[PDB]
Amino acid sequence: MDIDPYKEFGATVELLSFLPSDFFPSVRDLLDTAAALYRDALESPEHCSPHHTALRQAILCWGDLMTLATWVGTNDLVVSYVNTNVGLKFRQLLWFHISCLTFGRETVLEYLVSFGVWIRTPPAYRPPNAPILST
Amino acid sequence: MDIDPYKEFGATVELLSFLPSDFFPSVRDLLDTAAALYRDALESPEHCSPHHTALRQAILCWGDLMTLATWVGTNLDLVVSYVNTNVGLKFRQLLWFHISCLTFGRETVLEYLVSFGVWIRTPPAYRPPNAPILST
Amino acid sequence: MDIDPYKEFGATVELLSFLPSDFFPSVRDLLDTAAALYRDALESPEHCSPHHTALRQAILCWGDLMTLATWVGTNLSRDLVVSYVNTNVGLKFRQLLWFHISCLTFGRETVLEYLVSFGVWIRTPPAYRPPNAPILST
Amino acid sequence: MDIDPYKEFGATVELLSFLPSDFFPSVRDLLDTAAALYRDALESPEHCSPHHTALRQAILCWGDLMTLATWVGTNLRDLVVSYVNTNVGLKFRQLLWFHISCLTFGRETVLEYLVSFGVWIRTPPAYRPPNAPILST
Amino acid sequence: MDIDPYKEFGATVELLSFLPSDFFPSVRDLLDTAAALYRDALESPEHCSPHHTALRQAILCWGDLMTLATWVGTNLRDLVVSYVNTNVGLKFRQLLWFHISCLTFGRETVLEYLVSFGVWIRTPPAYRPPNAPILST
Amino acid sequence: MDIDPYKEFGATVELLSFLPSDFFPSVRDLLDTAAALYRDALESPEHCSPHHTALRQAILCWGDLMTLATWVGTNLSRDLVVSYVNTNVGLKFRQLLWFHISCLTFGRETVLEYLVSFGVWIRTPPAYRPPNAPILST
Repeated sequence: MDIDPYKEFGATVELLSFLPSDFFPSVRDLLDTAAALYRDALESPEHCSPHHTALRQAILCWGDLMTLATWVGTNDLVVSYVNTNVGLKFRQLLWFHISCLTFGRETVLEYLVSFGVWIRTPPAYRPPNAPILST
Repeated sequence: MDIDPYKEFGATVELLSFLPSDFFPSVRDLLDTAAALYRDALESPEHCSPHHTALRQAILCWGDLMTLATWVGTNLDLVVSYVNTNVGLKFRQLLWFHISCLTFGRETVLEYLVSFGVWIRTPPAYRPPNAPILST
Repeated sequence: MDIDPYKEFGATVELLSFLPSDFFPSVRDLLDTAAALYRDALESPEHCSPHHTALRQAILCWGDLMTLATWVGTNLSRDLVVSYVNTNVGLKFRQLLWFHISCLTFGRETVLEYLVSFGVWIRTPPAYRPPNAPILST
Repeated sequence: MDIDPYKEFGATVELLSFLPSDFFPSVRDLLDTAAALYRDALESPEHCSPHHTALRQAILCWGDLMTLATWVGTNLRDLVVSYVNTNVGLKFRQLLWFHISCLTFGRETVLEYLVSFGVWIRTPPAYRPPNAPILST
Repeated sequence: MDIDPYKEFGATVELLSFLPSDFFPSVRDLLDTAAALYRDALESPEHCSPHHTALRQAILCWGDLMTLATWVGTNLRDLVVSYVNTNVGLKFRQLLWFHISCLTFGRETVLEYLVSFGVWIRTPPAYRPPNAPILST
Repeated sequence: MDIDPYKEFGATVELLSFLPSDFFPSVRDLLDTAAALYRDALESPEHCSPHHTALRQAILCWGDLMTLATWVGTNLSRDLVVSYVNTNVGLKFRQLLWFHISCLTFGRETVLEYLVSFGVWIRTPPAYRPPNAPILST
């Protein structure tokens, strides 16, 4: 029953939980990114790639969690849960789905492998720069 | 922001709000239905269709909501009979428009809503005595 | 002056009196049919038809009569006043809402042939007539 | 059911907000105008253009307003009478005026009537000459 | 940083000194004009001409003036309020009016509007007929 | 109405919020950049670009806001008033000054690709990110 959300795009959840927790940018920083960058691509009535569609259904859900966040939190422990346990795994989608349209789906799948050998190296002789998706 | 989930799939949220809210099948039936017809299709690494990848980014979201709902249900009328009132209606039709789509074709599903749409508002003294169904 | 709303489109004002009062769907049940599957052809910058001329002016009246009728219950025996909008003046207006919507799903050649056949099923009294209603199709 | 009255015919409903509510003639004048101008072009069993197709729909939707205000005025008062003249339903005074010139002077010149008016109606009366452009013929 | 507002578009800033400061309409009218005229031609993701390219830059530079005068008026008064209407910053009332007619009537006819006005505005009122040339359509 | 100053030129108002407050040069340090090497393309009788449309109207605002702000210190707690022009309302306005100047030295195709790459360097928190700043070049 556990349906992989990521098997369409090379990675798995543990190619995606491969990275640490707070390394992913915040949802307010990311939901304001796709509306900034890919505004006309999302509003368009054409499915212009299969990679665009899975980015769309997440944007309903963060609006759907806020339909559950405020409307339950109005009637100091729920707010801590929306950022850490379901929220962090929900925060994964926005970085991974935007970036494969940023610089390439195969680019982001190659982004992870160099990142782990950078970051699972302990701070004794970790190189000073991190690999970043470049121009 | 203003991203409705149907501009790429022919309908609107207005087009699916034409049906009465009770007509949609209940969610735990569709969980088996989504588990029925696409076991080796949803897990398969080939993305089948844009209709197919959206259900896979629907069952992950519906699992996240009831994750919190039972989680907040075990620490505090309040939750499950509460969340299934105002926004628990649309995640039925988010699923049902997708699970029924590529079983018969998107044009089959949209013309179904035309024919079943005109069938339900006309009074029963003059409509066809049955509703149409999914044929082919 | 004496201008019937159907003289161009092959009907008359008298042709729709064969249609009984319970044939048509309810107004609020029918007003969203233009909102159902006619959203493009009502809001395209080009008219898709002469039918979408009048149908675009169909809702334009209902956006004023009920706007008046909402104003009635604020400032005006009022139990019959707002219901009369739904009773007799609207019964002509419900005919206006259905017929233009009836075209684009079926064809105006279809609906004009439909009301001829529907007429004889209700011109004929219920002493000897088939109770199965003639449905609308191709 | 947000359908603008004019998405099909050039102007938009924001564009008719240039016109003040003191510019339009009385509604009984335009019916007598449209009867005198296009008696043959409204009882006609055919349309040549959509511009005099919607004209009968306003006439069909003005007759019920005369029907209702007389019905609600002789069965119920001057507030409703002073309503129907200068209500939110000045729209039918608006709707009748726009479709007269589109048939009589083309859809093109009606937009050539209004934009010139918007410059003339907003410019202050210190330099605003009493020679407002009435329509070319 | 002496950049004239108009070296690119025909007229010069000395040429707009013909126009008196009582001729221009109120600034709230032109925003409602430009929204009604060119809602589609300002939210557009492309430019067809530079004349409605600078129109959004005035709208971007009028919103801060509404922002600042409200901010400096609700945190500090009527002198600053009577400033921003008839200050040295009537320039944004000037800048908005010039770019409306260039898109709506061509860059050519805007110069065909102003030179005729300069003859009419300087000729004394003994022979100065109240029929000042409003724009051709 | 709601008109962002970048909808044509491939950016948004939200895209520049990734740029921090200390990225941009100081206003008086940047206002002469148009006076530096753009004197011809600001004062040519023909516009050299759609970029020099807005950039010619860039200084036109700063010739009025500071003209207002100079008038503030004459006739108007005034320690914060003129500084607020340099603090928050100007921070949008400093973005307007740099971006059009950013084009003609580099290309608008260059700068739009620049802010995408600059965004991820500041979307990423300083727990794990390279401290060498991505400079602007070809």
